[PDB]
Amino acid sequence: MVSIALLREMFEKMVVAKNAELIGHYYDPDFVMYSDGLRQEFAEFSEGHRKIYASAISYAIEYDEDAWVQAPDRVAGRVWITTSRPGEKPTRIEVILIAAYRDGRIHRIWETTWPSWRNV
Amino acid sequence: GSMVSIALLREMFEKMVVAKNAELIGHYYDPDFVMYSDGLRQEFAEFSEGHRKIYASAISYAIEYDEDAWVQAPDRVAGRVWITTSRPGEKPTRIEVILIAAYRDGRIHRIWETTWPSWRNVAALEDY
Repeated sequence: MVSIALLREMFEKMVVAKNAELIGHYYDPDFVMYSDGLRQEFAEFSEGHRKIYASAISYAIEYDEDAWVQAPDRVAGRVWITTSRPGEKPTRIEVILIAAYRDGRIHRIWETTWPSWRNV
Repeated sequence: GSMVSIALLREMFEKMVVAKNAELIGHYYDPDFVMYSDGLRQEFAEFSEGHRKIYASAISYAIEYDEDAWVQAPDRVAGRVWITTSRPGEKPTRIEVILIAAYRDGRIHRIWETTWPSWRNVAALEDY
């Protein structure tokens, strides 16, 4: 159930597909995200992705297949997210993240990014 | 030994980093070690030279852990740590680090980490 494969599925079927209807499928209602010093609870997180998943943004994801760590109900890994906007130069961000699960859904993420997504 | 990685990481942070003891780099790190950190990639020799120069500086270190965020697996650990750096007469900087460490026979063989704010723009470290 909880595995690298499940975290990878969230990236592919929610982020890359920009499918806001799957936020609640992959994320626990008590989810909290920590990203580069910011903390967001589930509803802010969901409203934010749903607003972005409505724009003309596009996502591509690369995985570092050497960096995975898989424990019962927790995964850590290293990925690169490349973000494209209409006619704009694409930007690539490296993300290292820890995902802790509750009842098969993501309950906590702790992540940091380089260069920080704060101003991409 | 494969499930001891958290404890070895803690000891490295205490006996090598906070103590600024460059003699222990060869003890805690595999000779084939490679570090990936905020866009830098360093093999063992360059990593060891870089940290020798750090530890010869006036920097001081403090380490805290997020005990909720550990991930442990055979020969692997990921964690969330805060590294506070300071130099005399300078405001300290507290850097949040998410790191993944892979071990070979009790020695660190790979680290992948990203930090916020990036340590590479911290004045105490921008020399590195």
